[PDB]
Amino acid sequence: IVASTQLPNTIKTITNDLRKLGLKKGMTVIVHSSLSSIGWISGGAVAVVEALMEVITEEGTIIMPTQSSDLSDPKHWSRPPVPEEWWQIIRDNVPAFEPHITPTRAMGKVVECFRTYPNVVRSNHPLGSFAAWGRHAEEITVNQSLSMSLGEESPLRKIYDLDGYILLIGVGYDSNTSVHLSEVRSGACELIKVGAPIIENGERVWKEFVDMDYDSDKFVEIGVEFEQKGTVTMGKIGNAKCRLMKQRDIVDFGTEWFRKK
Amino acid sequence: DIVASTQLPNTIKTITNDLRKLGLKKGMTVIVHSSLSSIGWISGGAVAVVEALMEVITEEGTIIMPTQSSDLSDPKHWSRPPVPEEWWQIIRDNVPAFEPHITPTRAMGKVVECFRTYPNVVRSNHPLGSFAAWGRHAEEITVNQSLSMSLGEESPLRKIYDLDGYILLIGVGYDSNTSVHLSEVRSGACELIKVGAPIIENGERVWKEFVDMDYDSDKFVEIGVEFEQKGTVTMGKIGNAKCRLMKQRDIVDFGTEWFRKK
Repeated sequence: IVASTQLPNTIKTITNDLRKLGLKKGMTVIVHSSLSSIGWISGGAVAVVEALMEVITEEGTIIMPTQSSDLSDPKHWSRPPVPEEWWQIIRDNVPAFEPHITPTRAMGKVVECFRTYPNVVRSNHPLGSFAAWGRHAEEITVNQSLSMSLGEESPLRKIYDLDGYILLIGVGYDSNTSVHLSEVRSGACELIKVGAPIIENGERVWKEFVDMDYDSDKFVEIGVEFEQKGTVTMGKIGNAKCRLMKQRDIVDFGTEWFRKK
Repeated sequence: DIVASTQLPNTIKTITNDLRKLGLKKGMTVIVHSSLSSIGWISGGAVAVVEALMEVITEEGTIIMPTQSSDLSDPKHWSRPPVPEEWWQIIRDNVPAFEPHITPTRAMGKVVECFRTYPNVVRSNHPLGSFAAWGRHAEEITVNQSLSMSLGEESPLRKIYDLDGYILLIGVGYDSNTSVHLSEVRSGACELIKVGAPIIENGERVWKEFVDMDYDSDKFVEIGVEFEQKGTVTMGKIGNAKCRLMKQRDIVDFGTEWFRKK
């Protein structure tokens, strides 16, 4: 990242970049990131978390998805998949989700760092959890539904209700979790029978439930079109191409988009 | 891939069994070094490994892992790669302070990253050379780690030595065997250098200068090969991983004499 960078990215410079882009105090923002994309950072992930906190403050709210899809029913694993003989073994053995414990997958280093921070709170979903910090942290994360995990009873809906923002740091619309709310609303996806391990009555139980067969693959196309409207702000955090936008704007657009096929 | 090279999944159960086979047991004091991937496909990944270790050792024993955060070091000593000199002071002025709850590890692995965030896990207070521990002696092991001579007589390594603890290598070699650094200290194997790191001092960030040995784990592989001729290391597998269980005092003492003899 070194060659790609003039002078170090720091907490300070990131805070600059953030405010430049339009972030400020008191804002409600869900954040999606690629650490590497920014360039060389003095402090790495910590520096990004710290800068985000410094801009937003305790008076605002930072959210990130903390997915742990590796806890899911492997019959549904299509990349990569695993031998079918492995399936029951998995169901019988994979350890239970616990918010204060279970690592994320495919979320990134900023997320992993964020998750561990003091006063960060994580929702209680074994597969599709979110973490949050600040004013509306609890409100956003509490009482996530097991079934329809990214639906109307989810952190996505809470953010919507709050007229929050989405920030993409060096990632694409396919990383844009909120658009899953669009899939839900539009009924864009088949319902599937799923499973995951949870703690019930202080013991591990493999829980069967129902959710949408979420597919972000389609989100890239959606975002392009969405961006024709011209309501997405853009700038750089270090080397990172960033986008800032209203969650409601994109979610509404998405829902509509899906309805039209 | 990891998938391809695995027959059936590794689980908490299978790992536990493998551990017990190797000789890990309830109430033992053990420092663990690991490569997650070496094991093969694991249902639960890093969590499974941690849970297995805890299941075997229990709270009546102690698990320790190094939680090094070398990224906090003075970029003056940096070679992998080096950074422009102009950067150095910018770094010293801006790199965030070590905080045991927050600061990620580097080059320790996913098992460590998981372990260090578990409830009841405690981490020592060194901005570069910290250790995390769980169970009976976790506190004793982790407290009052010296800033200078970080891996010496006033460190977790010494504490493990005193407890006559064990070392488990999971799919890693002696270059990862942190305890041999205590051999370096004891034999005067390395030059003393001026180092620095960012710490919270009086609730305020501070670039703190201190002295430590120019530790070099590159010599440890040679040491380990000679050591093993003694036949005091138990070898076995966890899944696909080649593993080693040994007494910490055995290798530390051997290493000390090794360095002295040159």
